[PDB]
Amino acid sequence: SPLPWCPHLVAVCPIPAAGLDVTQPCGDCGTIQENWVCLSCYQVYCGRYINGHMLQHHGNSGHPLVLSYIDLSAWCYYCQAYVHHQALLDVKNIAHQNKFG
Ligand SMILES: O=C(O)Cc1nc2ccccc2s1
Ligand SMILES: [Zn+2]
Ligand SMILES: [Zn+2]
Ligand SMILES: [Zn+2]
Repeated sequence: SPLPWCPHLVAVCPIPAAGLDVTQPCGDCGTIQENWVCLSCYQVYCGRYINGHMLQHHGNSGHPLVLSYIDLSAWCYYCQAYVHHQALLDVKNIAHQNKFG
């Protein structure tokens, strides 16, 4: 199981009314692969196995929680764990609808 809570959920911000684009490329390198969306500022950056731009974004912003456009899991960089909680349901559901129809 993911953690059912973490102390950084307070930093999850409202979903833009434009919604989410799960095909959006990395804002730095432009890769289509292994992207995440930041649940604070909604910038999109690639995962550790591509060029690590989301980890970089965490480092330079301190934003805690990011959502995978592969599997809709949410990672907290501070807790170094996956987290699931009702505060993430709306954003996960919006991503699921955009990804899968
Ligand atoms: O790729 C990323 O930037 C986010 C993630 N970092 C890790 C590190 C270890 C285990 C799972 C994850 S998910
Ligand atoms: Zn990148
Ligand atoms: Zn951010
Ligand atoms: Zn956390």
